[PDB]
Formats: sequence, C-alpha cells, structure tokens
Amino acid sequence: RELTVLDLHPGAGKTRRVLPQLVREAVKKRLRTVILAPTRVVASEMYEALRGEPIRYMGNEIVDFMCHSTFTMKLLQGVRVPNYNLYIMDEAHFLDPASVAARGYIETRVSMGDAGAIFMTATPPGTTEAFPPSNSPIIDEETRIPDKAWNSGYEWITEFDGRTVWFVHSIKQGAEIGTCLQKAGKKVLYLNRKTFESEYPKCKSEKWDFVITTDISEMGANFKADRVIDPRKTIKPILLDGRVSMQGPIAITPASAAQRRGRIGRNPEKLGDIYAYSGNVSSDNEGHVSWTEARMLLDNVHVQGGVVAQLYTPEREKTEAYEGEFKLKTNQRKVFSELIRTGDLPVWLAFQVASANVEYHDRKWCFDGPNEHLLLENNQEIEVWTRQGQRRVLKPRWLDGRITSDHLNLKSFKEFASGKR
Repeated sequence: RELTVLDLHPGAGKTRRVLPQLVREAVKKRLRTVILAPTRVVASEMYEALRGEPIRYMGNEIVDFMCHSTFTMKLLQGVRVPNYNLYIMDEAHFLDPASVAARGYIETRVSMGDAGAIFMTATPPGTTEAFPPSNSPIIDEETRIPDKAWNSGYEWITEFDGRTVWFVHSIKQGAEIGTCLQKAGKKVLYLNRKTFESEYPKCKSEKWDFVITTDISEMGANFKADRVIDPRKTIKPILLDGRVSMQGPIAITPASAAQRRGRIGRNPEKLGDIYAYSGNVSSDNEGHVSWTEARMLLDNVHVQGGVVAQLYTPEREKTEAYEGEFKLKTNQRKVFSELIRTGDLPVWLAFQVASANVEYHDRKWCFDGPNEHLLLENNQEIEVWTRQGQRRVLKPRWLDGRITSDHLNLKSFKEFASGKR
C-alpha cells in the first residue's frame, strides 16, 4: 500500500514501545515483513524489545530483521531477498550510503505496488528541525566550547555536578579533550567504533563524569546523563576533482544535532537537562561523496519486474547522476561488492578499482599511483609489506582521504594493501 513516515522524537520509544505495536499488527495481518536497524547495537536493542515475537534475526516467522548495510549488500550481491509486503526502516535519516540506497530501493517496491513501508526517525529526510520535542524540557545554552586542551577558562564545563556526553568530530579530538578532563580529576569514558562494545556497558556499571564520543552515539546509545556538550562539528568525505578528501571541521546536519541533543531531556520527571552547543547546522551536503556512493550502490541492485531504483524522493535533490551511470557488469560488480564487504573499502574507492577491471586479489593499485597520491600520516609516508615482503609505500591509483582519516581506517587499508583480506 503506502510509505508511511512516522516522525517520533528522541525518547518517544520508537524501539521499546512503537516497534512492538507495529510488529504485532504485521504479524496479525500476516504481512511478510523486514525490520531494518542502522547498527548491530540497535539490532540487539530491538531483539530485547521484541522477545516472544516470531522474528527471524540476521519456529517459522514471517518477520525478518537485519541491518541497513546487510540488506543492501545482499541486494548488491544478488542473493535472493524476499519480496516483503512490509518494510520497517528504523533511523531512516541515517546518511550511510547503504541506508540511502535501501530507502530508494524500498520506495521503489512501494511505488511498484509490491509493498508498504514505514520509515521511523526523529528527523525525516527533507525536514530540518535541530530542536525536536523531548520527554522533558531541555535548556538550550549557546556557548563557547574548546576544540582542544585548555589550561584556563571554561569553568562551566568542569564546575558541573552531573554527567555529560561530549560529542567530538574525531577520535583524535576526543583523546586530547578527554585527557584534559582526566587531568582535571574527571572520570571519562571514550566511545568510538573501536571502543564501544566494551566501554558503552561501563556507562551503566561504572561511575563517570564525562563520555567523550564520536558520532557513533548519535543513534545507538542511551545514557542517563544531565548534559550534552556539542560543538556541532564533523569531518566529512568530499568528492572533488576525481578524489575524496576529508574536509572539516564543518557544521553537522540538523538531524545529527537533534540526535546529539536528543541524548538528554528524556526523563519526564527530571527538569535540569542542558544542551550546551555552539555553531550552526547545515543541509548543504551535496558535495559529500555519500550521495554518489548511494547511486553506485543503487545502480547495481536488481529490481525484479522493475527498473533502477531512484533515491528516496526528498533525497533525489542530493545527486545529479543519470539512471544507470554507475551500473557495473557481473564480474566488476562482484569485485565492487567484495572490495566493500570484505576489503572494507569506502564505496567510491571500491567503485574506482572495480570499474578499472582490477581483480579483487590484485593489490598493486595500492602502490603504483602518481607521487601526488603518496599517503601521509603524522606527516610521514607509510611503508607497508606485501605478500612477498619488500619496501613499498602507500600510494594508491585513486585517492580517498578516508584511508588515513583515523587509525582504524589506516590499519584496515594497510591490511588490505598487504593482501590480508
């Protein structure tokens, strides 16, 4: 039937209350259903909320549940995916290109009349409110926030008896801020994609004064906190002159800012909660490779009885690509899908390699580019050791700034270039 968008503000219980209602209805109506979580952590949260329900996690069951990226990767790999009657997408504002492609694919099956869909999120695509409702009033305090260690000033930060979640634009920024806070006698927990599964539980089992987080905590994380500090900065990959570069710190989106603030003001009986913020929000993000990458994904997804999925309607404004531009042949597509899935390469970079007819196991492109593609970290080249073992430096045929944007990306690419994956 229909694509229903339910805007439900942070704390409204999308997962804990609304999702079970939706599931019970779909089970009763005998609708063949998929539930799409943005992350593995949300996935487990949903599981807990949905115990007893006949759900298939990725008896008999007509309801499946998996991540956005799993969904669109299955579609890319051409492994059969059910012709679901109902698609429920959680956190449908998520800008990960796999989420953007899933939206477009889902809206297509709806427009073709194969299915109905429900998109859930506080901040629907096309909408722009940085200060959504909350369970309890939030004090919004525009203020000056340090971007680095400080020796003096900023006493509003440290003279605070409650718990604060501070969003940083990078793991690196988090280390320098967190360390300054620890030197000031504060107990800090660091949350990023490396540290999350072990450190996040500690937010419940330990006493803490600050959580220093990257944007990983914008959706997957519930804190019992009194304050969020949010400089509203990110670093984003921008496509320019046939290469991807990290540009920032730049303003975050209204959706992200709403998610960040949405960490507090969630107990109806608790009034003191503060959102201490600085800077603007921005929807000017067409330069972000993310949108190009969505099209690279979607151009390579088959739709039975239909044609190339366009992006979700309010997101079509984000790209100027023509239908089928990024479509690959069968074998290039396999390479492309595995460069992403197993290689852990960013989508745009995987695309460059695959469309150049490079085979998946052939890593020579990681070393034989022009000198202008010499990768640097801490201002120095990165010497690696391939499968045979002698002196090569990282210098890819195609330049994607994400390779060296943090230590997790760099280590993953060194492993890839060495032929480990």
